[PDB]
Amino acid sequence: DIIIATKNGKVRGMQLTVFGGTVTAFLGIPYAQPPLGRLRFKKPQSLTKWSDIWNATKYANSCCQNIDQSFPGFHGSEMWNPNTDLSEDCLYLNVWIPAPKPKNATVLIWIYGGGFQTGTSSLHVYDGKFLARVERVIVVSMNYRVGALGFLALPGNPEAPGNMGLFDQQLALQWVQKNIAAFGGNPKSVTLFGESAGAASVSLHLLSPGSHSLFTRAILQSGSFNAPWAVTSLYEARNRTLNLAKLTGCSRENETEIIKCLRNKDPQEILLNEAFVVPYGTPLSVNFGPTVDGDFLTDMPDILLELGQFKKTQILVGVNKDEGTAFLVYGAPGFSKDNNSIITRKEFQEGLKIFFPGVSEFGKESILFHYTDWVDDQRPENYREALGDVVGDYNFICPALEFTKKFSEWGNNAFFYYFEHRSSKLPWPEWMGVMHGYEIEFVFGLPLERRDQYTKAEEILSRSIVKRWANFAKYGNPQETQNQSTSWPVFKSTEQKYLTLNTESTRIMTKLRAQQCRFWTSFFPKV
Ligand SMILES: *[C@@H]1O[C@H](CO[C@H]2O[C@@H](C)[C@@H](O)[C@@H](O)[C@@H]2O)[C@@H](O[C@@H]2O[C@H](CO)[C@@H](O)[C@H](O)[C@H]2NC(C)=O)[C@H](O)[C@H]1NC(C)=O
Ligand SMILES: *[C@@H]1O[C@H](CO[C@H]2O[C@@H](C)[C@@H](O)[C@@H](O)[C@@H]2O)[C@@H](O[C@@H]2O[C@H](CO)[C@@H](O)[C@H](O)[C@H]2NC(C)=O)[C@H](O)[C@H]1NC(C)=O
Ligand SMILES: *[C@@H]1O[C@H](CO[C@H]2O[C@@H](C)[C@@H](O)[C@@H](O)[C@@H]2O)[C@@H](O)[C@H](O)[C@H]1NC(C)=O
Ligand SMILES: *[C@@H]1O[C@H](CO)[C@@H](O)[C@H](O)[C@H]1NC(C)=O
Ligand SMILES: *[C@@H]1O[C@H](CO)[C@@H](O)[C@H](O)[C@H]1NC(C)=O
Ligand SMILES: *[C@@H]1O[C@H](CO)[C@@H](O)[C@H](O)[C@H]1NC(C)=O
Ligand SMILES: [Cl-]
Ligand SMILES: [Cl-]
Ligand code: NA
Repeated sequence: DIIIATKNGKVRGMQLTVFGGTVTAFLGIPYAQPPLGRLRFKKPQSLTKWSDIWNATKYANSCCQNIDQSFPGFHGSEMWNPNTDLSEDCLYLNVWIPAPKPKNATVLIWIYGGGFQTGTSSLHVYDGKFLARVERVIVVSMNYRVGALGFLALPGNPEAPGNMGLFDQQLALQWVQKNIAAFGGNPKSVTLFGESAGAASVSLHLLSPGSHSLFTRAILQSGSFNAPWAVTSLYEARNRTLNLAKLTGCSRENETEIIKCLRNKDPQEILLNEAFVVPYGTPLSVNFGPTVDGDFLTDMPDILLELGQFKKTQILVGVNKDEGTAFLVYGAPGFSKDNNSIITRKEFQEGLKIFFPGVSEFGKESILFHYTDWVDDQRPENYREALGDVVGDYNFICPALEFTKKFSEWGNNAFFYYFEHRSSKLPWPEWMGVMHGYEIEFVFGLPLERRDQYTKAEEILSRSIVKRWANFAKYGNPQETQNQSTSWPVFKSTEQKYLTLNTESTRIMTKLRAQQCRFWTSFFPKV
């Protein structure tokens, strides 16, 4: 029986057997007042405090969110859907600690992705019990508000200031600072890690003055705030907020009246209108996201990054070989998870209209010119392959490389990886390759469970990743020092060395996607 005394009360956890050892789990500890009623759309309020023992013995509710219904019955998509009841009462976190209680362990805090519109900490691929068991770190993860309920913005108005879901994250980080020594953790050794929107979040915590002293280091998996989907301008934000008002019959003249109205709508009415606050969207739409609010974010973040105004510390950044393939079966003509999706020059053109709503015609011709100089066979899968690369390079890979260059130009060590292993258990078709999201299970150590039908080469790959991530968090250096592994060099502007992660041998390469990113990074933002 394990009871830990926290500043807000006592909590009881539960013991789990993992690989012939024990980890203790505290699932669903609250970290804020439930944001209901008049608290809807507001910054999270700190926690009142209970007496008696809070039982943290199951995962809490997930925050309200629309769900992916494109492939009912399909594990590939359904594995990302929420697996606890949805509810506005969702502000909870989880802690996993090694047994016996460690003495001053390093802390890993996970922030989930989901486009800022979806996600939850209780997914199976985010289970922190392997990391605690194997590397004797503490793992924490939190639920934060997503969609309008987490990011609705009427700039300058504390009834709806914007960025509320980012303040949920921040307050969870504060909870770790005040409470983690009680569970055996070292608050002076805290690493944030995250994927996609969760990576983008990690990168804004690097820019946010209020987050500066709540963590030590940061890991960014497939995402950063300079991605084109990650930050909403103040103009779009207001247009979207009134557009949602209009659609829910909440249009008013006094802005506090709109918010007051919207606080009487009920969750399903808000969720149901989120998709249309925008004339045209794409499979990568972030209708309600981070904004420059003058509080969490004090200036456009491209300016902060260029001019060196962020937390000085080490970073670990990466991307997957086929980032862009997942999104093509959500609306590109000729694509299906149920066939090899050979498409034609003209389907490719239509595909760009889907992914670049506009985007002048010259904008779109220039993408085509740059990605369709075949060399050459012909090669029926030429156009199918080119559309995934377009989507991956633009949305994930070039933005992560550019964040990494600029961050490192200010004097800090940075490490970059390119993950190129396709899970032997991937339920999506072969043509989709090393998809977005499918490194996560390796980072969390799921392939360490033999019972689970991964190959031997995959167990070893996972074991090596887990060690590198842990060494990064503990010591600031992602090396695996014992099994004569390849050294991971720091990434600098100039040489730009990166490390490949795959089940054969890993290599040091230079200048990932050099020609492609010159296009996205120098030219395209002009059109
Ligand atoms: C700001 O919003 C307007 C409003 O248009 C929207 O009305 C909302 C309530 C919502 O239902 C949404 O689906 C609808 O489009 C946008 O204006 C629209 O823009 C398109 C393309 O230019 C026009 O064809 C429409 O006529 C026009 N609608 C109206 C009613 O004027 C506008 O684009 C948007 N501006 C942005 C992007 O900030
Ligand atoms: C690969 O499949 C796509 C997807 O559309 C189809 O999915 C199949 C598995 C099957 O159930 C089919 O009936 C379903 O519509 C095909 O794209 C479609 O191609 C058909 C040609 O009949 C068009 O009529 C559809 O408009 C088009 N749909 C979309 C949304 O793209 C595609 O042709 C097929 N390609 C192959 C076999 O290479
Ligand atoms: C636990 O260690 C504390 C300091 O260790 C951290 O100090 C940071 C500045 C940074 O170097 C981290 O990477 C270090 O790991 C120490 O001050 C505490 O007193 C220790 N607490 C214990 C053991 O009770
Ligand atoms: C907390 O959990 C334990 C389960 O054994 C129980 O004994 C205790 O009464 C619980 N309190 C509740 C259910 O609120
Ligand atoms: C709008 O209504 C709010 C809410 O009662 C009120 O406090 C505010 O003064 C009004 N704003 C103006 C200046 O019209
Ligand atoms: C090192 O290699 C051995 C096999 O010789 C393996 O079992 C062990 O887990 C490896 N350690 C890491 C951190 O990869
Ligand atoms: Cl043509
Ligand atoms: Cl190696
Ligand atoms: Na050009």
